[PDB]
Amino acid sequence: VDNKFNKEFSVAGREIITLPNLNDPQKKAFIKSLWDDPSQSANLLAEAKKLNDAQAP
Amino acid sequence: AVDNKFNKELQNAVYEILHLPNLNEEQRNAFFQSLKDDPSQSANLLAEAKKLNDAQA
Repeated sequence: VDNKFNKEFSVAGREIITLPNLNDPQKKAFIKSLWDDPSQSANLLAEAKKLNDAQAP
Repeated sequence: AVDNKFNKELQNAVYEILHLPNLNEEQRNAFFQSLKDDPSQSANLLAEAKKLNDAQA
């Protein structure tokens, strides 16, 4: 089966880099994790959003 | 037998390609699929992506 996780990578990664309160190394860490195991896209995006929401001004 | 992982070059290319504001989703997916199949071509693919981003601004 082709899980189409290449497309899942693109959609989730674009969302991660538009989170305004994540710093540069945080975003890059998330992207690296997403690239390596796109099966975890939902877990990673949720962790990134919670962290972004928690780092709000 | 050198093992070229391209860890840095690939992550740089992916991260820049995700920020290019004028690419469409289909274009991003095509670049990421090509990067995953041939990681040695990260520079050529990133340069093509930047050319499209500019031509679509």
